[PDB]
Amino acid sequence: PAPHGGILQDLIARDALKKNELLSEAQSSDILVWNLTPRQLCDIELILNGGFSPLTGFLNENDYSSVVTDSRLADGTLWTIPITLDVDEAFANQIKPDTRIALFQDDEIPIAILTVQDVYKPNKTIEAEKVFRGDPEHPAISYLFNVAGDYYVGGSLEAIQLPQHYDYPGLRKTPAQLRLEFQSRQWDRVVAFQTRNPMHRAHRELTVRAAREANAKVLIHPVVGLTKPGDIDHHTRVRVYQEIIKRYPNGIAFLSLLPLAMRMSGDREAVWHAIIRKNYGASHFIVGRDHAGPGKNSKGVDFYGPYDAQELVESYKHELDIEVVPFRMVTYLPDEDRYAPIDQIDTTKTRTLNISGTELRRRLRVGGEIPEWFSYPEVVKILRES
Ligand SMILES: [Co+2]
Repeated sequence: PAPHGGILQDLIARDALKKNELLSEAQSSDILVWNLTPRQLCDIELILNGGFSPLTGFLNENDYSSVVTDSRLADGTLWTIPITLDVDEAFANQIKPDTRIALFQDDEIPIAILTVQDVYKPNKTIEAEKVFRGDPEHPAISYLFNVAGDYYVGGSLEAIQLPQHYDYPGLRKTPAQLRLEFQSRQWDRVVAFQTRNPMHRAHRELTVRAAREANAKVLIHPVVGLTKPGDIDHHTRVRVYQEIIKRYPNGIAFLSLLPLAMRMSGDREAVWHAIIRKNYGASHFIVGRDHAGPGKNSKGVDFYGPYDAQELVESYKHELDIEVVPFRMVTYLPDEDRYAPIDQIDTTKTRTLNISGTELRRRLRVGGEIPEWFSYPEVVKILRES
């Protein structure tokens, strides 16, 4: 399908012919330099590779304000999560419109040149309330107030190179690369699966079922960048994904890593995910229960309703030109030796076998056996005493 906004803003491709010139400038002694923070590095990779199309830079206050209150850029284009370059007060004081800033990675690798449009002090309370629902315990709000700089710098970017990664080379396909991969296989219908956790037999079954019902193929698109605090190590997860994809039906699935910095912003994040996956070439997107949700706060109160994400994305589906596929968990039916959607099993006389996240975690820590009906032996081994 077409990128969000119609154009894949692959700035690496756009500025390829001026890389030497931009690199030279970024290394000059007179240019202002900003060392990107971990979250900014994830965000900038997705802006530069077109993952955040139509974005071509960090949001100026005009667009930021519209995103915060109306979930749209100033021109009306759907966009739910503000992507801004947050800096400290002193740095903001040295900036003025038209100032060109060299953005670096690890204070040594030139990533891009930002042409400043504005520098402003956002009202973070409004951002926390409108974008993240206001609970002080929400991961995005804690980040917003404690870690994020208090000043935002809006501006357009010119690309030099994508952030450098030293893990799993070639596994982070860009939107252009994935789109070509799909086209090369004549995959016009692709259902994307978001995850920041390991995958078991049930996930293999639900994604395969989703693909078959939609007459499409499967894109396992796990996040490897910034996920939820306490998640399984990224190396363990990647090994799990590489192994489990081998268990999929002949030529129905493809695996690629997404270097996204999740905000754990529930429904708004689910819409953002749909946009991102559309930019990466997907036609369908699975939306889970409490999709991208932080769970419950200290008082046992859910940050988001379980179906808020599904409902919000469904409401924007026509505008996004993407199809929403509700996450349909499957379970194992021993009396029929088959897998079926938990929904399919009405409150009647039907037995099922399951292993809770709690039981799984505890068995893995004591070397307890895990049944094959729950997960493939090769996958379990990877999670074993990890
Ligand atoms: Co690593």
